[PDB]
Amino acid sequence: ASKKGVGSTKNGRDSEAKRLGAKRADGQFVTGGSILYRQRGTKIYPGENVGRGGDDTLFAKIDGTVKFERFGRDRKKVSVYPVAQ
RNA sequence: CUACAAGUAGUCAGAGCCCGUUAACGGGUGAUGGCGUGCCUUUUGUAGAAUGAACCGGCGAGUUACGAUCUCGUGCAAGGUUAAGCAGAAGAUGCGGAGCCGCAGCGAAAGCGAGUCUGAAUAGGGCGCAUGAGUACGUGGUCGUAGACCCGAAACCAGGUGAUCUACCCAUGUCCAGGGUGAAGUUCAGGUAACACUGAAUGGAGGCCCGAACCCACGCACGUUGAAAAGUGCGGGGAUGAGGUGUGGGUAGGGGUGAAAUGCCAAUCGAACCUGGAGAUAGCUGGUUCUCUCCGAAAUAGCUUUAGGGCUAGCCUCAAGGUAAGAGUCUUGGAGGUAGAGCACUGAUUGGACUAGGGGCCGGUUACCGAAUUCAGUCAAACUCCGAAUGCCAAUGACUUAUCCUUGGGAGUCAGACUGCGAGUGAUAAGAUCCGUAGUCGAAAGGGAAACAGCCCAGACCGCCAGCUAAGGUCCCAAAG
RNA sequence: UAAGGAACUCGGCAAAAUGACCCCGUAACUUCGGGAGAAGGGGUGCUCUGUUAGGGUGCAAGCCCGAGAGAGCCGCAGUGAAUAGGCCCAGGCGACUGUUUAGCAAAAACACAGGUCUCUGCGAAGCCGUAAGGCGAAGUAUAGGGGCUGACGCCUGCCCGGUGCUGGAAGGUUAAGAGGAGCGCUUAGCGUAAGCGAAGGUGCGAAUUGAAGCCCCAGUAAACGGCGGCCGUAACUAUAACGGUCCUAAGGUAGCGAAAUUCCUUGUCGGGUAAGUUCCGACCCGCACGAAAGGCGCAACGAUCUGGGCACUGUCUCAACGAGAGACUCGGUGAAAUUAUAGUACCUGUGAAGAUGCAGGUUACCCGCGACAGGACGGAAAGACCCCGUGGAGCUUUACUGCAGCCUGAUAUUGAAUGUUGGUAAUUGACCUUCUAACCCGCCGCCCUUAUCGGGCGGGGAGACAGUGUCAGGUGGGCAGUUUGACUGGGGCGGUCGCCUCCUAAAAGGUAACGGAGGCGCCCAAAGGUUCCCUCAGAAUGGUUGGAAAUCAUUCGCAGAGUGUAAAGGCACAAGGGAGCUUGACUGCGAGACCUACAAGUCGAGCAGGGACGAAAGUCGGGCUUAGUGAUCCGGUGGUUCCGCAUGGAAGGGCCAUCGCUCAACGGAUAAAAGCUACCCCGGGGAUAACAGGCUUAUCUCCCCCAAGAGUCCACAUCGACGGGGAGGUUUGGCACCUCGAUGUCGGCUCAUCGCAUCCUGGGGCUGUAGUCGGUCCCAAGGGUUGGGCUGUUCGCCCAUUAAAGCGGUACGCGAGCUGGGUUCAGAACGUCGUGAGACAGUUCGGUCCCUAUCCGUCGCGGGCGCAGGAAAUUUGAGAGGAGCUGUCCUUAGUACGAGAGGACCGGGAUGGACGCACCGCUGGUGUACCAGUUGUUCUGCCAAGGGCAUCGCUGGGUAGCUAUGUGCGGACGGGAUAAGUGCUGAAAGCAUCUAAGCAUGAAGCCCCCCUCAAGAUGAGAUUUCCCAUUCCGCAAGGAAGUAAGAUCCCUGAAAGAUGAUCAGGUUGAUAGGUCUGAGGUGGAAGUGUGGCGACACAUGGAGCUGACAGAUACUAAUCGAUCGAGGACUUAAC
RNA sequence: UGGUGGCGAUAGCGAAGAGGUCACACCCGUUCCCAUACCGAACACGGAAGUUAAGCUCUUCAGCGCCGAUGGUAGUCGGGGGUUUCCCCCUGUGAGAGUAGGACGCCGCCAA
RNA sequence: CGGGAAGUAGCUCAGCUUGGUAGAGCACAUGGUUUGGGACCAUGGGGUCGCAGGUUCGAAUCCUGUCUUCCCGACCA
RNA sequence: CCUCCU
Ligand SMILES: [K+]
Ligand SMILES: [K+]
Ligand SMILES: [K+]
Ligand SMILES: [K+]
Ligand SMILES: [K+]
Ligand SMILES: [K+]
Ligand SMILES: [K+]
Ligand SMILES: [K+]
Ligand SMILES: [K+]
Ligand SMILES: [K+]
Ligand SMILES: [K+]
Ligand SMILES: [K+]
Ligand SMILES: [K+]
Ligand SMILES: [K+]
Ligand SMILES: [K+]
Ligand SMILES: [K+]
Ligand SMILES: [K+]
Ligand SMILES: [K+]
Ligand SMILES: [K+]
Ligand SMILES: [K+]
Ligand SMILES: [K+]
Ligand SMILES: [K+]
Ligand SMILES: [K+]
Ligand SMILES: [Mg+2]
Ligand SMILES: [Mg+2]
Ligand SMILES: [Mg+2]
Ligand SMILES: [Mg+2]
Ligand SMILES: [Mg+2]
Ligand SMILES: [Mg+2]
Ligand SMILES: [Mg+2]
Ligand SMILES: [Mg+2]
Ligand SMILES: [Mg+2]
Ligand SMILES: [Mg+2]
Ligand SMILES: [Mg+2]
Ligand SMILES: [Mg+2]
Ligand SMILES: [Mg+2]
Ligand SMILES: [Mg+2]
Ligand SMILES: [Mg+2]
Ligand SMILES: [Mg+2]
Ligand SMILES: [Mg+2]
Ligand SMILES: [Mg+2]
Ligand SMILES: [Mg+2]
Ligand SMILES: [Mg+2]
Ligand SMILES: [Mg+2]
Ligand SMILES: [Mg+2]
Ligand SMILES: [Mg+2]
Ligand SMILES: [Mg+2]
Ligand SMILES: [Mg+2]
Ligand SMILES: [Mg+2]
Ligand SMILES: [Mg+2]
Ligand SMILES: [Mg+2]
Ligand SMILES: [Mg+2]
Ligand SMILES: [Mg+2]
Ligand SMILES: [Mg+2]
Ligand SMILES: [Mg+2]
Ligand SMILES: [Mg+2]
Ligand SMILES: [Mg+2]
Ligand SMILES: [Mg+2]
Ligand SMILES: [Mg+2]
Ligand SMILES: [Mg+2]
Ligand SMILES: [Mg+2]
Ligand SMILES: [Mg+2]
Ligand SMILES: [Mg+2]
Ligand SMILES: [Mg+2]
Ligand SMILES: [Mg+2]
Ligand SMILES: [Mg+2]
Ligand SMILES: [Mg+2]
Ligand SMILES: [Mg+2]
Ligand SMILES: [Mg+2]
Ligand SMILES: [Mg+2]
Ligand SMILES: [Mg+2]
Ligand SMILES: [Mg+2]
Ligand SMILES: [Mg+2]
Ligand SMILES: [Mg+2]
Ligand SMILES: [Mg+2]
Ligand SMILES: [Mg+2]
Ligand SMILES: [Mg+2]
Ligand SMILES: [Mg+2]
Ligand SMILES: [Mg+2]
Ligand SMILES: [Mg+2]
Ligand SMILES: [Mg+2]
Ligand SMILES: [Mg+2]
Ligand SMILES: [Mg+2]
Ligand SMILES: [Mg+2]
Ligand SMILES: [Mg+2]
Ligand SMILES: [Mg+2]
Ligand SMILES: [Mg+2]
Ligand SMILES: [Mg+2]
Ligand SMILES: [Mg+2]
Ligand SMILES: [Mg+2]
Ligand SMILES: [Mg+2]
Ligand SMILES: [Mg+2]
Ligand SMILES: [Mg+2]
Ligand SMILES: [Mg+2]
Ligand SMILES: [Mg+2]
Ligand SMILES: [Mg+2]
Ligand SMILES: [Mg+2]
Ligand SMILES: [Mg+2]
Ligand SMILES: [Mg+2]
Ligand SMILES: [Mg+2]
Ligand SMILES: [Mg+2]
Ligand SMILES: [Mg+2]
Ligand SMILES: [Mg+2]
Ligand SMILES: [Mg+2]
Ligand SMILES: [Mg+2]
Ligand SMILES: [Mg+2]
Ligand SMILES: [Mg+2]
Ligand SMILES: [Mg+2]
Ligand SMILES: [Mg+2]
Ligand SMILES: [Mg+2]
Ligand SMILES: [Mg+2]
Repeated sequence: ASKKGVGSTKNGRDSEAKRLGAKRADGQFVTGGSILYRQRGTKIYPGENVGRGGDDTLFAKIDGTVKFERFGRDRKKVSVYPVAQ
């Protein structure tokens, strides 16, 4: 039984998935430090009491409630507001 | 009971006949009717045209020791406990405190100590304390070291036994009916100056010829649970030789011997045989024995000289805790770029208008192509000016439901299958392959789809000669139009 | 064994033929021997002459051997039986006789004589052994060992670059051992401390010295090996003697060549054949010949291989008969493999995808006996193939690591002199030479001593060498232990392996494939930090050089740019551009998060220390973000309020910092690793390949749609592009679902059976159908469908036929049916590849084919019971099987048709081929209890006549029976209904219209007709005839007994037969034997006579003899017996 | 008017007008602080002769851009069916495009 | 079918690996030399690197595709 | 080194 020779692919590579995106929900309580969003670039901007890390990670600078919110016409931010106290 | 019957041999229904018991809504037999593809192993899936068992009987597989750890029990408890040994029934027990564990941790260590280490630090942080139980013994679960659940290699090494078979050799014997051919040499004759050379006779060479014994083994047939573990029959080859054969001897296994085939070395040879190391090792195959109950998987991820193995995680179970932390639905908020769609970007692309420019044809002209621009029009996994349904993450109560988490003991699983839906690979093939998602099978019997793991309906604790329905059905087989 | 004679087959395998002696005669070729038993022919008994000639023995007598003749005699035949070469032509291979895989290979393999290379000066080399001791060899270069080649003949070219071997040693490099310049630790002592530091001890240690080897220089190919491209060129073309150029150590000479080598390939041409994939001869595009792994020849030789002839034949056409051994029946004895239990049908389907057992149907009374193998994926053997195992073993090597051996140095044993030449002016190393006294002697004499051992003594030789010990370097598949990855739509081979980005990815996250695309293993001292300022691509227009595009100016300008680098996400309050100052490209950390099996990975506000920039606010722990990397162990370097084995130190460790991995197979097995196995083995797998099956149908085969064209015209007679749609499931595949505790695998043979897509024959439509022929389509599966050459072949080509030479399925139908050529083990060889061991759907020569049938199934044959009494016959036919083919000639008619050429339908008739049934009168075959001839020997005493054995001894005939090649006969003639087709009438639809109502016609096909079986046809049928209603038990229901008609046991047998069965008979009986008479067969008995010297001939006499054949005849045997076998249920209806 | 904010361009472009004592500009200088990879252009320091031409402020406008329903349609969760590369049905949900329409600014605080 | 290697002037070859320059021999052309050829001497010219696309400021050179011509492989069944 | 044919 004859078997035709076959070629090869020059593809077959991919990097590890980086588990990007939202890490806390709108309206969820977070502690200071909590990563809110992982991203390349600013898909979402740091709002009130939120920071942008060296790799564009958005994180809560205080304890409080996460609010994702429209930032002008085209953009989005995420903010953390203190609880009513 | 049985000669018109289609048989995993029963089971349920059932006359007839024959009986009469541990006296029971009894026993034997069984015309006929319905249903019904053994058991085990291994599998995605086995009635399997895969595996195992002729039958019956007996025998035949998680053990024990010493350590570790957990649960349970008991004694004592900030303590607990003795070992060897001595005495004593091979005993209990008494003595024996050496030793061991615990009561304090932190640090690599010096060391400090309810703290300590890091650090320049009264900082912060790590591990501890505060947040207190151990220890001795026993049973049980599991682990470790031992053959460690049982059976099974091919092999490896050590020490031996074999050349009464066979290989070659050594010493010493012996065998080979018959027939043929006619080398050298010699003689004689011829022959020449001598020799050459010629003829005839003689002579008896030879891994010479034909052919019995003997040895061999070329062809065919037969035989193939044989007359025979290599033969017989008919033919065949050698048959004075590198011959056959007897007796007595020699060479021995990491070795001999080989006119060389890895041949032969006692029916064994790519390394003999026997015993031992030895219960070698086997991530492999097979097997692993009483019952019922409660619960009940996986066939995945990651890493692996890894891919049919393993480990951690996932999923199961048991206990103790926490406890109500889980889940469904409604409501509310949010992240996100798929389906669709669109052309705003990138790329592809059709027609018209339009010409820069190029090409045929004279700085001049053409049915030849044309960039841009413009009008209209198509398309896209790696296009997006847009953008759902769902799914996901949460919050908030409400209505409902009972899960959920932690710690510890014990696993198994890492071959999956098909079906529907969304993709890739393929040829928009495969009962194909590879993901995603739901189901069923696996591990699920019952009804339907003739039969038919995976489809449709539906989850078997038992009994009933009750009833209602599901899918699918209602002329007869075959319940109901 | 008729006729034939290789047609058989892979192949003349097997068989047949040949065969003794004497004589004649005998070719090519040759190594002059051979070839040769070449070939091809002739003779062959017996009698007499004849106790021949002649010979041996002997005094003779005699005995023995014995040609060659002549004359006869007999037979079918005289080596009368048994035993006893077939031969020839040509080629390959090996020169030859030998040898070999005990037990699948006898060969082309091995050996061989011969050649050559090479080593070896004798304690030889080589080999065995640790050594002693040995072999070598009681040999000595004309000898011995090793490698290669393989008689003989002619020959044996080129390359020394590589590798090996040999020689060389000027230099380089290199060990132990010498050597000890320095340095460290320690501490007497000295120092307020810090430090310094004598001596000693101790730990390191540089220069220098140091052999062989290696590098290096040469040589060597009958050492290992190797021995080229491209382009141009001649006055026809073609080809290029000739030239150019690149490369090499050198480019393959002679010879041979489609080959044991040639893929393409059945090369081409010639020969041989009717036909030749093989064979021989040529040619040369030598895939991939080639000169001692020899080249080319070659007489002789071969159980060698190949091709062709003569002879010969049962090899075959195509089979028939006979003998014996089994088989079969009876008596005796009596295993085995296998086995889940089996009351064990068929079809189609289903299903783990190929069912006795499942479904639905169809069929089937119960039990055997002889037979056959289709199935039980039959038995046998835990598949040798293939894969897998971090399983083995054997083998290889420039795999790794070792070891033996060998070489080389140092040092000990080991001493004495002499010069010479290096540090050190007198002391120590190196070197050369000499000595003798160690050591050695496989030298001599003497002694122990009857001794080729050993020892002693004395000579001689050699000599501080050698040998040996220790240490060291080199060499070293000679030997040893091992390694030699995984993924993978089987494995190998190719590719890949970690990290980053995108898509696939189904709008969270995640998500596979040997899916689709790309990047990375860095870079930057600014391309980092901060402060301040800024805006890009491109276009248009103007303008020196200057263009399409340099720099300048204006205008337009969400970015069409840029962002170190891939991509994505981002970025114009810039994250893009510019400038100033800087080093936060910080140290200690770090609430809390993300990610996650772990190990790791990511983000982080904030705190402290000390800074950079900024007036300040503030920002800064590298870079727009996301790659740019690697665990542990081990080791190095720096630091250190740590440890420091009595103490002080130190050595060494710890801790912090940091360095060394294409550990890239990137979670890294080791510091250190490649191959072959067809000599292979074990554990496993249908988890995974090869055969067959299944799914699929790309490919394949077939059929269609559209209709552009072709066809003068004309798409559609015929063909049909571009495109489109299917069917089938015979191809190659894809997939990997059954089977690896075995599903034997190509072709052929034997036996078929099915489909129809039809090859022929039958029936038709259309035709570019005049006729005869055809083309094309439709119906049709009844029957039929050849023998050869070549090749293992399927296929194909060819020869010759034929009505035709169909295509497919059935596990590529059929190996428990056969074969075994091929494929597919072990041997050997060629080309080729490989350093090698070895390897090749390349080739070549050779190479073990097991099984007693249980079940179903198939073919035959019995027994049982049934079929409302028991019997004997004859039957109907539900139903089943069989058969089913076709040519040629004559005639119609040279008619129809046609210019002619040619030449029919339809219809008559005759006769064949192939096939089948029966049968032996005919022709033949066979004919083992028939007749005859004949050889040898042996027996019946001898002669004569006979018997036995030699294949039935052989040879010539042959009866019955059984038989084909022999004879006879068959498929005839028709009905019925139909297919395609043709219609008639006829409307729907005023017409038309084969159809809707109605009515026909019409195939080798369907149902009959013809032949056979058939009532288990459980639906058990019918007709005719026979027996006759018994007895006893019983309430009857039943039961028992003896019988009738009839049958059987037993017996004689054959027309029957494995056995049963069947049939003819069983005494008023011709059943068989015998007997008698015949037929046929043989061919002329014995005895006697006559003739002849005799072998023999003739007569008596178509005699004698004669299995199975015919008739007759109770002479013999079928004796006497016994056994079995009805008394007929009930109901209803008509009588 | 000026400053300074918040709100998705409904705020923007573009077009046509109107306005300036003060305020905001342009404007006029380079002695000084400071400045230009050259340039007092800009930045900086100073001034007030001029001017609303431009910026700025205020009107008007729907050409471009922006915002944008309702209905319908595509798609689709769930449930069924079929002639199954795909399609249909039913209770939900529901775009994009297109369009009606909106829109040439809305809301602060301070100073004058 | 799978894997390689080439492709540069008329012909044969370098250059490619390292991006910036198109070389070399023979041939060709012109002159000289010769009675005339040949040889010899002197002096010149000739591609845009197979084709297409890409990366780059820039491609014979780096990347891809394609075409042509060679070479190797196609094993176990 | 060569020197077309008659
Ligand atoms: K039953
Ligand atoms: K099996
Ligand atoms: K602390
Ligand atoms: K306790
Ligand atoms: K155990
Ligand atoms: K051996
Ligand atoms: K699925
Ligand atoms: K041999
Ligand atoms: K032949
Ligand atoms: K021969
Ligand atoms: K099965
Ligand atoms: K059978
Ligand atoms: K496959
Ligand atoms: K690895
Ligand atoms: K098969
Ligand atoms: K069709
Ligand atoms: K198998
Ligand atoms: K067989
Ligand atoms: K069989
Ligand atoms: K059976
Ligand atoms: K006859
Ligand atoms: K009957
Ligand atoms: K007579
Ligand atoms: Mg095949
Ligand atoms: Mg960074
Ligand atoms: Mg019946
Ligand atoms: Mg019955
Ligand atoms: Mg059935
Ligand atoms: Mg399976
Ligand atoms: Mg098994
Ligand atoms: Mg069994
Ligand atoms: Mg060993
Ligand atoms: Mg012995
Ligand atoms: Mg002996
Ligand atoms: Mg002889
Ligand atoms: Mg002989
Ligand atoms: Mg014999
Ligand atoms: Mg043996
Ligand atoms: Mg052991
Ligand atoms: Mg449960
Ligand atoms: Mg394994
Ligand atoms: Mg686990
Ligand atoms: Mg779409
Ligand atoms: Mg799966
Ligand atoms: Mg599948
Ligand atoms: Mg399972
Ligand atoms: Mg079920
Ligand atoms: Mg059922
Ligand atoms: Mg099951
Ligand atoms: Mg009913
Ligand atoms: Mg004959
Ligand atoms: Mg004859
Ligand atoms: Mg033949
Ligand atoms: Mg034949
Ligand atoms: Mg023969
Ligand atoms: Mg020979
Ligand atoms: Mg011989
Ligand atoms: Mg043998
Ligand atoms: Mg032998
Ligand atoms: Mg043999
Ligand atoms: Mg010796
Ligand atoms: Mg000797
Ligand atoms: Mg040889
Ligand atoms: Mg030879
Ligand atoms: Mg030579
Ligand atoms: Mg050769
Ligand atoms: Mg040679
Ligand atoms: Mg089943
Ligand atoms: Mg099926
Ligand atoms: Mg079936
Ligand atoms: Mg079975
Ligand atoms: Mg079997
Ligand atoms: Mg079986
Ligand atoms: Mg096996
Ligand atoms: Mg084998
Ligand atoms: Mg080895
Ligand atoms: Mg070992
Ligand atoms: Mg593998
Ligand atoms: Mg593969
Ligand atoms: Mg590879
Ligand atoms: Mg999703
Ligand atoms: Mg996602
Ligand atoms: Mg280690
Ligand atoms: Mg000390
Ligand atoms: Mg790895
Ligand atoms: Mg590893
Ligand atoms: Mg071999
Ligand atoms: Mg061998
Ligand atoms: Mg095996
Ligand atoms: Mg399978
Ligand atoms: Mg197959
Ligand atoms: Mg099968
Ligand atoms: Mg699969
Ligand atoms: Mg089996
Ligand atoms: Mg047909
Ligand atoms: Mg096939
Ligand atoms: Mg077959
Ligand atoms: Mg068979
Ligand atoms: Mg064979
Ligand atoms: Mg070679
Ligand atoms: Mg092979
Ligand atoms: Mg080959
Ligand atoms: Mg009938
Ligand atoms: Mg007769
Ligand atoms: Mg006859
Ligand atoms: Mg006589
Ligand atoms: Mg006798
Ligand atoms: Mg005798
Ligand atoms: Mg009857
Ligand atoms: Mg008689
Ligand atoms: Mg809308």
